Amino acid sequence: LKQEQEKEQSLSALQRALIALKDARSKLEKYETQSKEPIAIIGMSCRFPGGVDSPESFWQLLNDGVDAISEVPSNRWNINNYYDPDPDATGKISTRDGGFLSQIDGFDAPFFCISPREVQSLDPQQRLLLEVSWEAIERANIVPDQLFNSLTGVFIGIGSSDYLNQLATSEVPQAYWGTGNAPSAATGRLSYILGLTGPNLAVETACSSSLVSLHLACQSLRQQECNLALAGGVNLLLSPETSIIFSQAKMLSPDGRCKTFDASANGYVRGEGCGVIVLKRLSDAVANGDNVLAVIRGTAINQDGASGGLTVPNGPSQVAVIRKALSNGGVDPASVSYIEAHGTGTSLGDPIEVGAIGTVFGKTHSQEQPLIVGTAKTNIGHLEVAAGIAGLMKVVLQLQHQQIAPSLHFKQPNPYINWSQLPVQVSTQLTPWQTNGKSRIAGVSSFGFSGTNAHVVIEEAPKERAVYLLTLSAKTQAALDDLVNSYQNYLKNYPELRIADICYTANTCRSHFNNRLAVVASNQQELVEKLRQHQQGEEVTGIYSIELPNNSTAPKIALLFTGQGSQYVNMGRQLYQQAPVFRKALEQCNEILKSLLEILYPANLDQTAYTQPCLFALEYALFKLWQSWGIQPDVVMGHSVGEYVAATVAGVFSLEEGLKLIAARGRLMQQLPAGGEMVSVIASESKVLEIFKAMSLEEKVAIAAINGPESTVISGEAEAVGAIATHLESLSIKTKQLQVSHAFHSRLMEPMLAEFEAVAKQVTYSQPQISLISNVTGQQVGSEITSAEYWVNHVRQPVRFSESMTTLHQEGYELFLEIGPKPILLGMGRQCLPEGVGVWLPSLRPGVEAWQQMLQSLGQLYMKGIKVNWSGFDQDYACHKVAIPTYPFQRESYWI
Amino acid sequence: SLSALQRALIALKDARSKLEKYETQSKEPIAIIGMSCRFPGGVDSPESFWQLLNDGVDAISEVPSNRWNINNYYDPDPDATGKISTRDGGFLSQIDGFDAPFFCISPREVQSLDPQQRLLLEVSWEAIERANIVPDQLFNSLTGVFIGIGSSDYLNQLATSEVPQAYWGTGNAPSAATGRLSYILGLTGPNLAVETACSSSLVSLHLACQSLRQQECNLALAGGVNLLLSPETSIIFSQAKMLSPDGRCKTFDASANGYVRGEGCGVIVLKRLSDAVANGDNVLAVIRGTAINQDGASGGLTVPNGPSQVAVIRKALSNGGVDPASVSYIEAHGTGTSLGDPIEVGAIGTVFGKTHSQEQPLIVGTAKTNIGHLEVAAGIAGLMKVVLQLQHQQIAPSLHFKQPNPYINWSQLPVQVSTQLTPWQTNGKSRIAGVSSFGFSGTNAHVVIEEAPKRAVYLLTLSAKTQAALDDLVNSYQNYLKNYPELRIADICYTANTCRSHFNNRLAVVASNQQELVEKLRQHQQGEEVTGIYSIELPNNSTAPKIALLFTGQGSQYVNMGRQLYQQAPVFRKALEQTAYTQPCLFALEYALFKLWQSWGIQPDVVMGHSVGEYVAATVAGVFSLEEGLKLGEMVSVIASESKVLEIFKAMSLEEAIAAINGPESTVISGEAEAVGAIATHLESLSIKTKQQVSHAFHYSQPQISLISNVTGQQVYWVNHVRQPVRFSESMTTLHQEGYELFLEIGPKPILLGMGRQCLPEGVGVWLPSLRPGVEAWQQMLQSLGQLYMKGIKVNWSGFDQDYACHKVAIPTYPFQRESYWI
Ligand SMILES: [Ca+2]
Ligand SMILES: [Ca+2]
Repeated sequence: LKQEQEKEQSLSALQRALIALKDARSKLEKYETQSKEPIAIIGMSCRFPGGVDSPESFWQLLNDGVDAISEVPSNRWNINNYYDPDPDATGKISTRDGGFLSQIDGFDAPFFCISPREVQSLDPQQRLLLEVSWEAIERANIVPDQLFNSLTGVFIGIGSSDYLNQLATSEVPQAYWGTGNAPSAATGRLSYILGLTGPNLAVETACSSSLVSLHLACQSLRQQECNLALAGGVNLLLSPETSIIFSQAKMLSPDGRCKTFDASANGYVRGEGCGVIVLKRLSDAVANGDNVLAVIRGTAINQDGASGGLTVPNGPSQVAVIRKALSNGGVDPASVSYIEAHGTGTSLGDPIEVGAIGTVFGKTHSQEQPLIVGTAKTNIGHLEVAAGIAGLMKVVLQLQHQQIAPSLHFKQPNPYINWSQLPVQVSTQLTPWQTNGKSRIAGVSSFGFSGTNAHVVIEEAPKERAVYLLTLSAKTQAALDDLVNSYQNYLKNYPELRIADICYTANTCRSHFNNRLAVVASNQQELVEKLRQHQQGEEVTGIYSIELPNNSTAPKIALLFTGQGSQYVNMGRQLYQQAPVFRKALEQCNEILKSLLEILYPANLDQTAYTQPCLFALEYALFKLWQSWGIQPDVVMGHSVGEYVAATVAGVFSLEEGLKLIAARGRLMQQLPAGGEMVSVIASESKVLEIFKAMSLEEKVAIAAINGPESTVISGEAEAVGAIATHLESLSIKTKQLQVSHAFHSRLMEPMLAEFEAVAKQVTYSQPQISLISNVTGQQVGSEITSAEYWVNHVRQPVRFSESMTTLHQEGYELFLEIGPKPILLGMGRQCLPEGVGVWLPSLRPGVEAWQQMLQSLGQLYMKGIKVNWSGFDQDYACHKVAIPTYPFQRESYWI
Repeated sequence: SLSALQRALIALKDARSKLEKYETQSKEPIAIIGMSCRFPGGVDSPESFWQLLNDGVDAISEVPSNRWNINNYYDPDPDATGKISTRDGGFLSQIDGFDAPFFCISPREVQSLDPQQRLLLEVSWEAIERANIVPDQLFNSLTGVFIGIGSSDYLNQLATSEVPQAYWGTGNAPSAATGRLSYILGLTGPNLAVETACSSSLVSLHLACQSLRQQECNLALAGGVNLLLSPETSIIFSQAKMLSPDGRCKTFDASANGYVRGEGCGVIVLKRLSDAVANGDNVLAVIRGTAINQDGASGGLTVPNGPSQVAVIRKALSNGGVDPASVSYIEAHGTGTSLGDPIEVGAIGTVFGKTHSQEQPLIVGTAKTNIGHLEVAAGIAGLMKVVLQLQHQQIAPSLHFKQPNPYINWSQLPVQVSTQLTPWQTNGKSRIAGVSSFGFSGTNAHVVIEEAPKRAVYLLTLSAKTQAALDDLVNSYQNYLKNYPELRIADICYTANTCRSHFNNRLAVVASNQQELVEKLRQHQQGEEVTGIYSIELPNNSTAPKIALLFTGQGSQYVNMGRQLYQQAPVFRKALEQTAYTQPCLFALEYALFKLWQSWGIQPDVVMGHSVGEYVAATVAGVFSLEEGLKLGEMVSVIASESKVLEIFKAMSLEEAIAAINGPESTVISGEAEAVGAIATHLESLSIKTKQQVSHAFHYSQPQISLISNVTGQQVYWVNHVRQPVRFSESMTTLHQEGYELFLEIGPKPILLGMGRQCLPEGVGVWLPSLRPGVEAWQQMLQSLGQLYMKGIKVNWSGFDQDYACHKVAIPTYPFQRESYWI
């Protein structure tokens, strides 16, 4: 009674309390989960010594154990004016050698919109950050337009270079000197060019700079200050001054080599380079199906303090920083298999580092199961500000390839290191990175000269249509030519990648620039051939190219819907057997109506009863496909049977309403009597009208269509039609009798006109959304279309197609897409408009495979600037984002 | 026996608490516990800066003749190539001055040491001093260093003059600058140098606040520096049409036509609130929230952006969980640019339009109108200004606002420029403000700052690294003691002994009141030697000396034995709470005196004592418990040798005796009144001095503290000790032999010191009592402590004031002994 109530209340009380407890718990779990969340590395790019211009090239170098160290290039400074190995020499450099980039003056100024004036005072550090970041983003398969105006963070390890001090020597200070040389402007320019609004900073902690930026980026992402982050470092060797300071401070090896862990370690070698990585919180990278290269688990940064010299390393400081980083990501020391050491190859540094590693991993590691150590420094030198980014990248590649690369110069193990009491092993050979199921974890160390130490822990990453359309584009013809070349080498080197996947990635994950190319292909070999054909200039079907003018807009597009005489057996069968947007429309029709499908596509006809509603559906199905790919008509029109589908598209009817009407007239005109003929006459509408008058046949013969200025279709009684044709032939006027059933748009259509006006009366008429050109008028349809009168008058009146075309031409239309099984209206269309005017595109065409016609037309719309829904175009297929070529920068020399 | 609902509501209460606690620490206010600066207008302290701001002083001046020749770079023509638009700027009074020895920088190292590094060291040192951080708590600690700093021209002018040196690196690299702060201050937490242009100082703050909230560090140094070393930058900025030809930031005025370059340095000390309160630190203000962002691609690279500024202010408010309505003041980025000023006010209006009214408006101003655009250090000046505004509960005027800018829709923007020094009137509610800084290249920052929550005998210790600095330090205390008579000497002493580094040149002053201290310091500056004033220059790297504790025996006792210490000193009371009475009584008093000396950081290197004194030296050594230790015929004094008296005992055949050997001509004879009286009469007949009052004839664990035996007279049973003589003279010679020079006597009378001086060479050693009958118990103890401090003994000054209500007060900062270094 009321006992039910006190018990109902008690259940509802608990119910609420459990709901509140669940939600409170969830709220706190989210906070904890977020705080220790791995940060997915989703893209990387670099410029390192030894001609390294990508992670693939860095890995080959690392894999093959190549010494990238060379003599100071004559073009940087004359090493002959500074080299002196004598430790007592004043104002001299200890070494002849360094780790240098292949070029530093080269930059694609127009790509980034930097005027040639501005580039003269632009720090080569900024030039490299722009190229590298762009590529890091491309490689992460993000589109900079969809990245534009976003909450993305920029965290760069960057110090001032000597560029400005080389300008101050020759010229008078200019306004660009500031933006061109400030490290704050360097990072600022990335946010400016890529349109990034998140946190932005330039850090400088010497050798740990690159790793401090990572820590800060990971802080930002966990704290939800951004959703994407660029993290990197730069370091350039522009003047010998810094090399004199480092030689005088006794930091540099007279051998010009980092002989890390070797008995002969006697300082480091100065290298230069640039590395940028793209970061997301792991959950966001899993949600977006990004390829995770590796994950950053934990980071720590600390200081040596008063414990020892300002420029001398400190073992307890290094121990605290590794331990804090392991603590920050919840990694146990036992989980770690590899360390990419700071390993600068100094006499006192090597023992302090290995000793600090021995302190951290001593209880977790054994001499039989040791920790592996090594450094990129033995290949490319010490990149100082950019060391750490190079270290991280090496570790990431090692994780990708499941191999540990060899560390160079390790001949005599250092006697000052107690090898027998430290479970440490120097990687001397390229070896499989073995594990026992256990996920591969590594550490990267960077110990700054002024005592600012940093450490990072990185774990291994977790765990139909047979005709294709490829789009390529660059900001310049030269750049597109270089891009096409990239693809030819790319396709020859990676034949294991699916053309479906390559195409999908290029269309969806790459920028659509003004110098474009569209290629239709069914297999990799065909694609390869067509790219070669285009390069040689061999004008071949399925390959379209154009340079759109700068700041150009998508043109207006006219949709022309086909008429009665267009049908054939199995028309667009392939799209039914292969295209879901088309099928969800063609089957939806079939439900309204033997079956539409058995008539259209039999197991194994031209009669108006079938003929009329079929085309409507087929055209609605084709229109459903085109809008799915992002095509939206600016005006519509159709030859009688096609004005039905043109009207449903603009709103006038529902698929059901419109398809009921077309099935009605089809069934109606079929039961109508014989003796009905239609003739195609090559003569003006006036010439035919004067002959109708002359022969007194005006009440027995009608003009069915005006399709051209000298191309008209006559309709009426068999004898009368034959009489006018015979007379027209007598006048040398060409005539063609149509394989028609009944005399359409002729007086003979009067009996049915009431039984069909009955059907039209039982229909709701909604106003049109898109512009429609009337068949009855040859002008823009007004409010006239609303009343079922317009549709009854439609059967009786001649089809003014010629005027419909001139209307479109007067409105400035030059792009026409035919939605139908044959390019009929295109042929008639080309005849109405002046020669060579407009672009005419079919949907279906006999002799051309359905997908082949649809894609050749799509590529041609993409040449006009029509924004294609490329996501939409590959939605119903099993596509995966793959690695594809990055942008081919058109480099030019800027200095002085 | 709980129902499902009861259990759930219990589990729910806990879950809610766990969530509230976590959410609280994530948005925890960060306390500002000290600041220092060097700003234009001779500003060298937050106090001098507040006078500049208070009195609406304009600190702009022409470029100093010793910086660069302005006449060679100035051209009025705004079409002039390679010239400076103005001849003015906000300059520092001196930039070449630095106390290199204080910092341990050689003169060769200082020649190439970037002035930015010089200011950073001085400024950080003062910030920590003002925050009253205990030296031992700062050295070898998890403290972060977050500084806004970009490279200066210093090395460019070095390169024109010499061959590159090793020092050029560490003397000019911005990482080296922040690195050195950690090196000198002994800091092990995160360290970084940020460069985001005009927003660097605010970005460094945000980073520091994050680090503190993330528990990466427990204290942090945050700030920035900017210096105008060469004309080159001023040329670039003039060519870029950024600089006012008037040489003034006419913020919000109609004539606004650019900014004026300034220079300066600011460092602030940060702590999470819960820690600042727990440690009783003086909270100047709290940092509620911070946010850093970018313009992106919206406007031009060097042009500001309103929407970016709206996003950043809103983020800083959200981050701190602050309602826009709570904000009463904004320290505007306001650089005085033509397009910048409308954008800025527009953006303020957008964030605060629906919360502020024309009747009740938001107040805006900028320190740039007083000192110029300090650029990298711009954010630190703005913050310091707002902090000073919250402290003094007033809004300082903003200069050059004559004609309100017609491009600003003042009639719709509920924004008001501060024109006069006004009382910061809040309607009961807490005072909250925000500081904006928008970097020239788009990096924006905004910070939200809120008002801060809510025995009579003394020993002052003063110290400096040099004699000149200690006099300068004493001089500053003299001036300070006059200007603030409102300050209790107890608190002044407390702060100076606990919150200041103890250096080589030192001074100890015992005084009972403010008047006594002022006078004694005046007497010291004259050289008028008076009791209770100690002074010494301890040598460079001189360790704490060996202290030998001496405990008295029978005879020293009196009726009012340490009564002043029994009542006023609680450590003495704790330990406390005729031969049958006096023997454990002297032990009782010597235990209480020792415990009290030990609570001041005193620990002996050796222990010993006369008769009862040996038993008390034993408990101290740890040879037996206090519980175990305490639980347990005429004598004549002879003025003759131990040998000279023993030969007479054989001659008179009186053998069956010497009680104690207190010297080579001072011995004690024990025996029967007839036997001893016969010696005394014979010894007086031989012309040997003799006197006497004793009502009788006298004479577990291992030791952790070295002990000199009375029996052996050397290092080291209790039954034999009673029989055998007390070899005091032998015990003193071994102390002398083992290099002992510092002697502390624990007892009621300084008996053993007089006895000890007679056993050692002329003027050798320092002799210290505990109690002296004529002298007051506090006076004798404090004068002895002052002498232990002079010797180098690490005194536990916090234990010295542990039982008295002592509060940290604003005390003076180090007088840097400046010298000129350049090239
Ligand atoms: Ca160090
Ligand atoms: Ca901007």
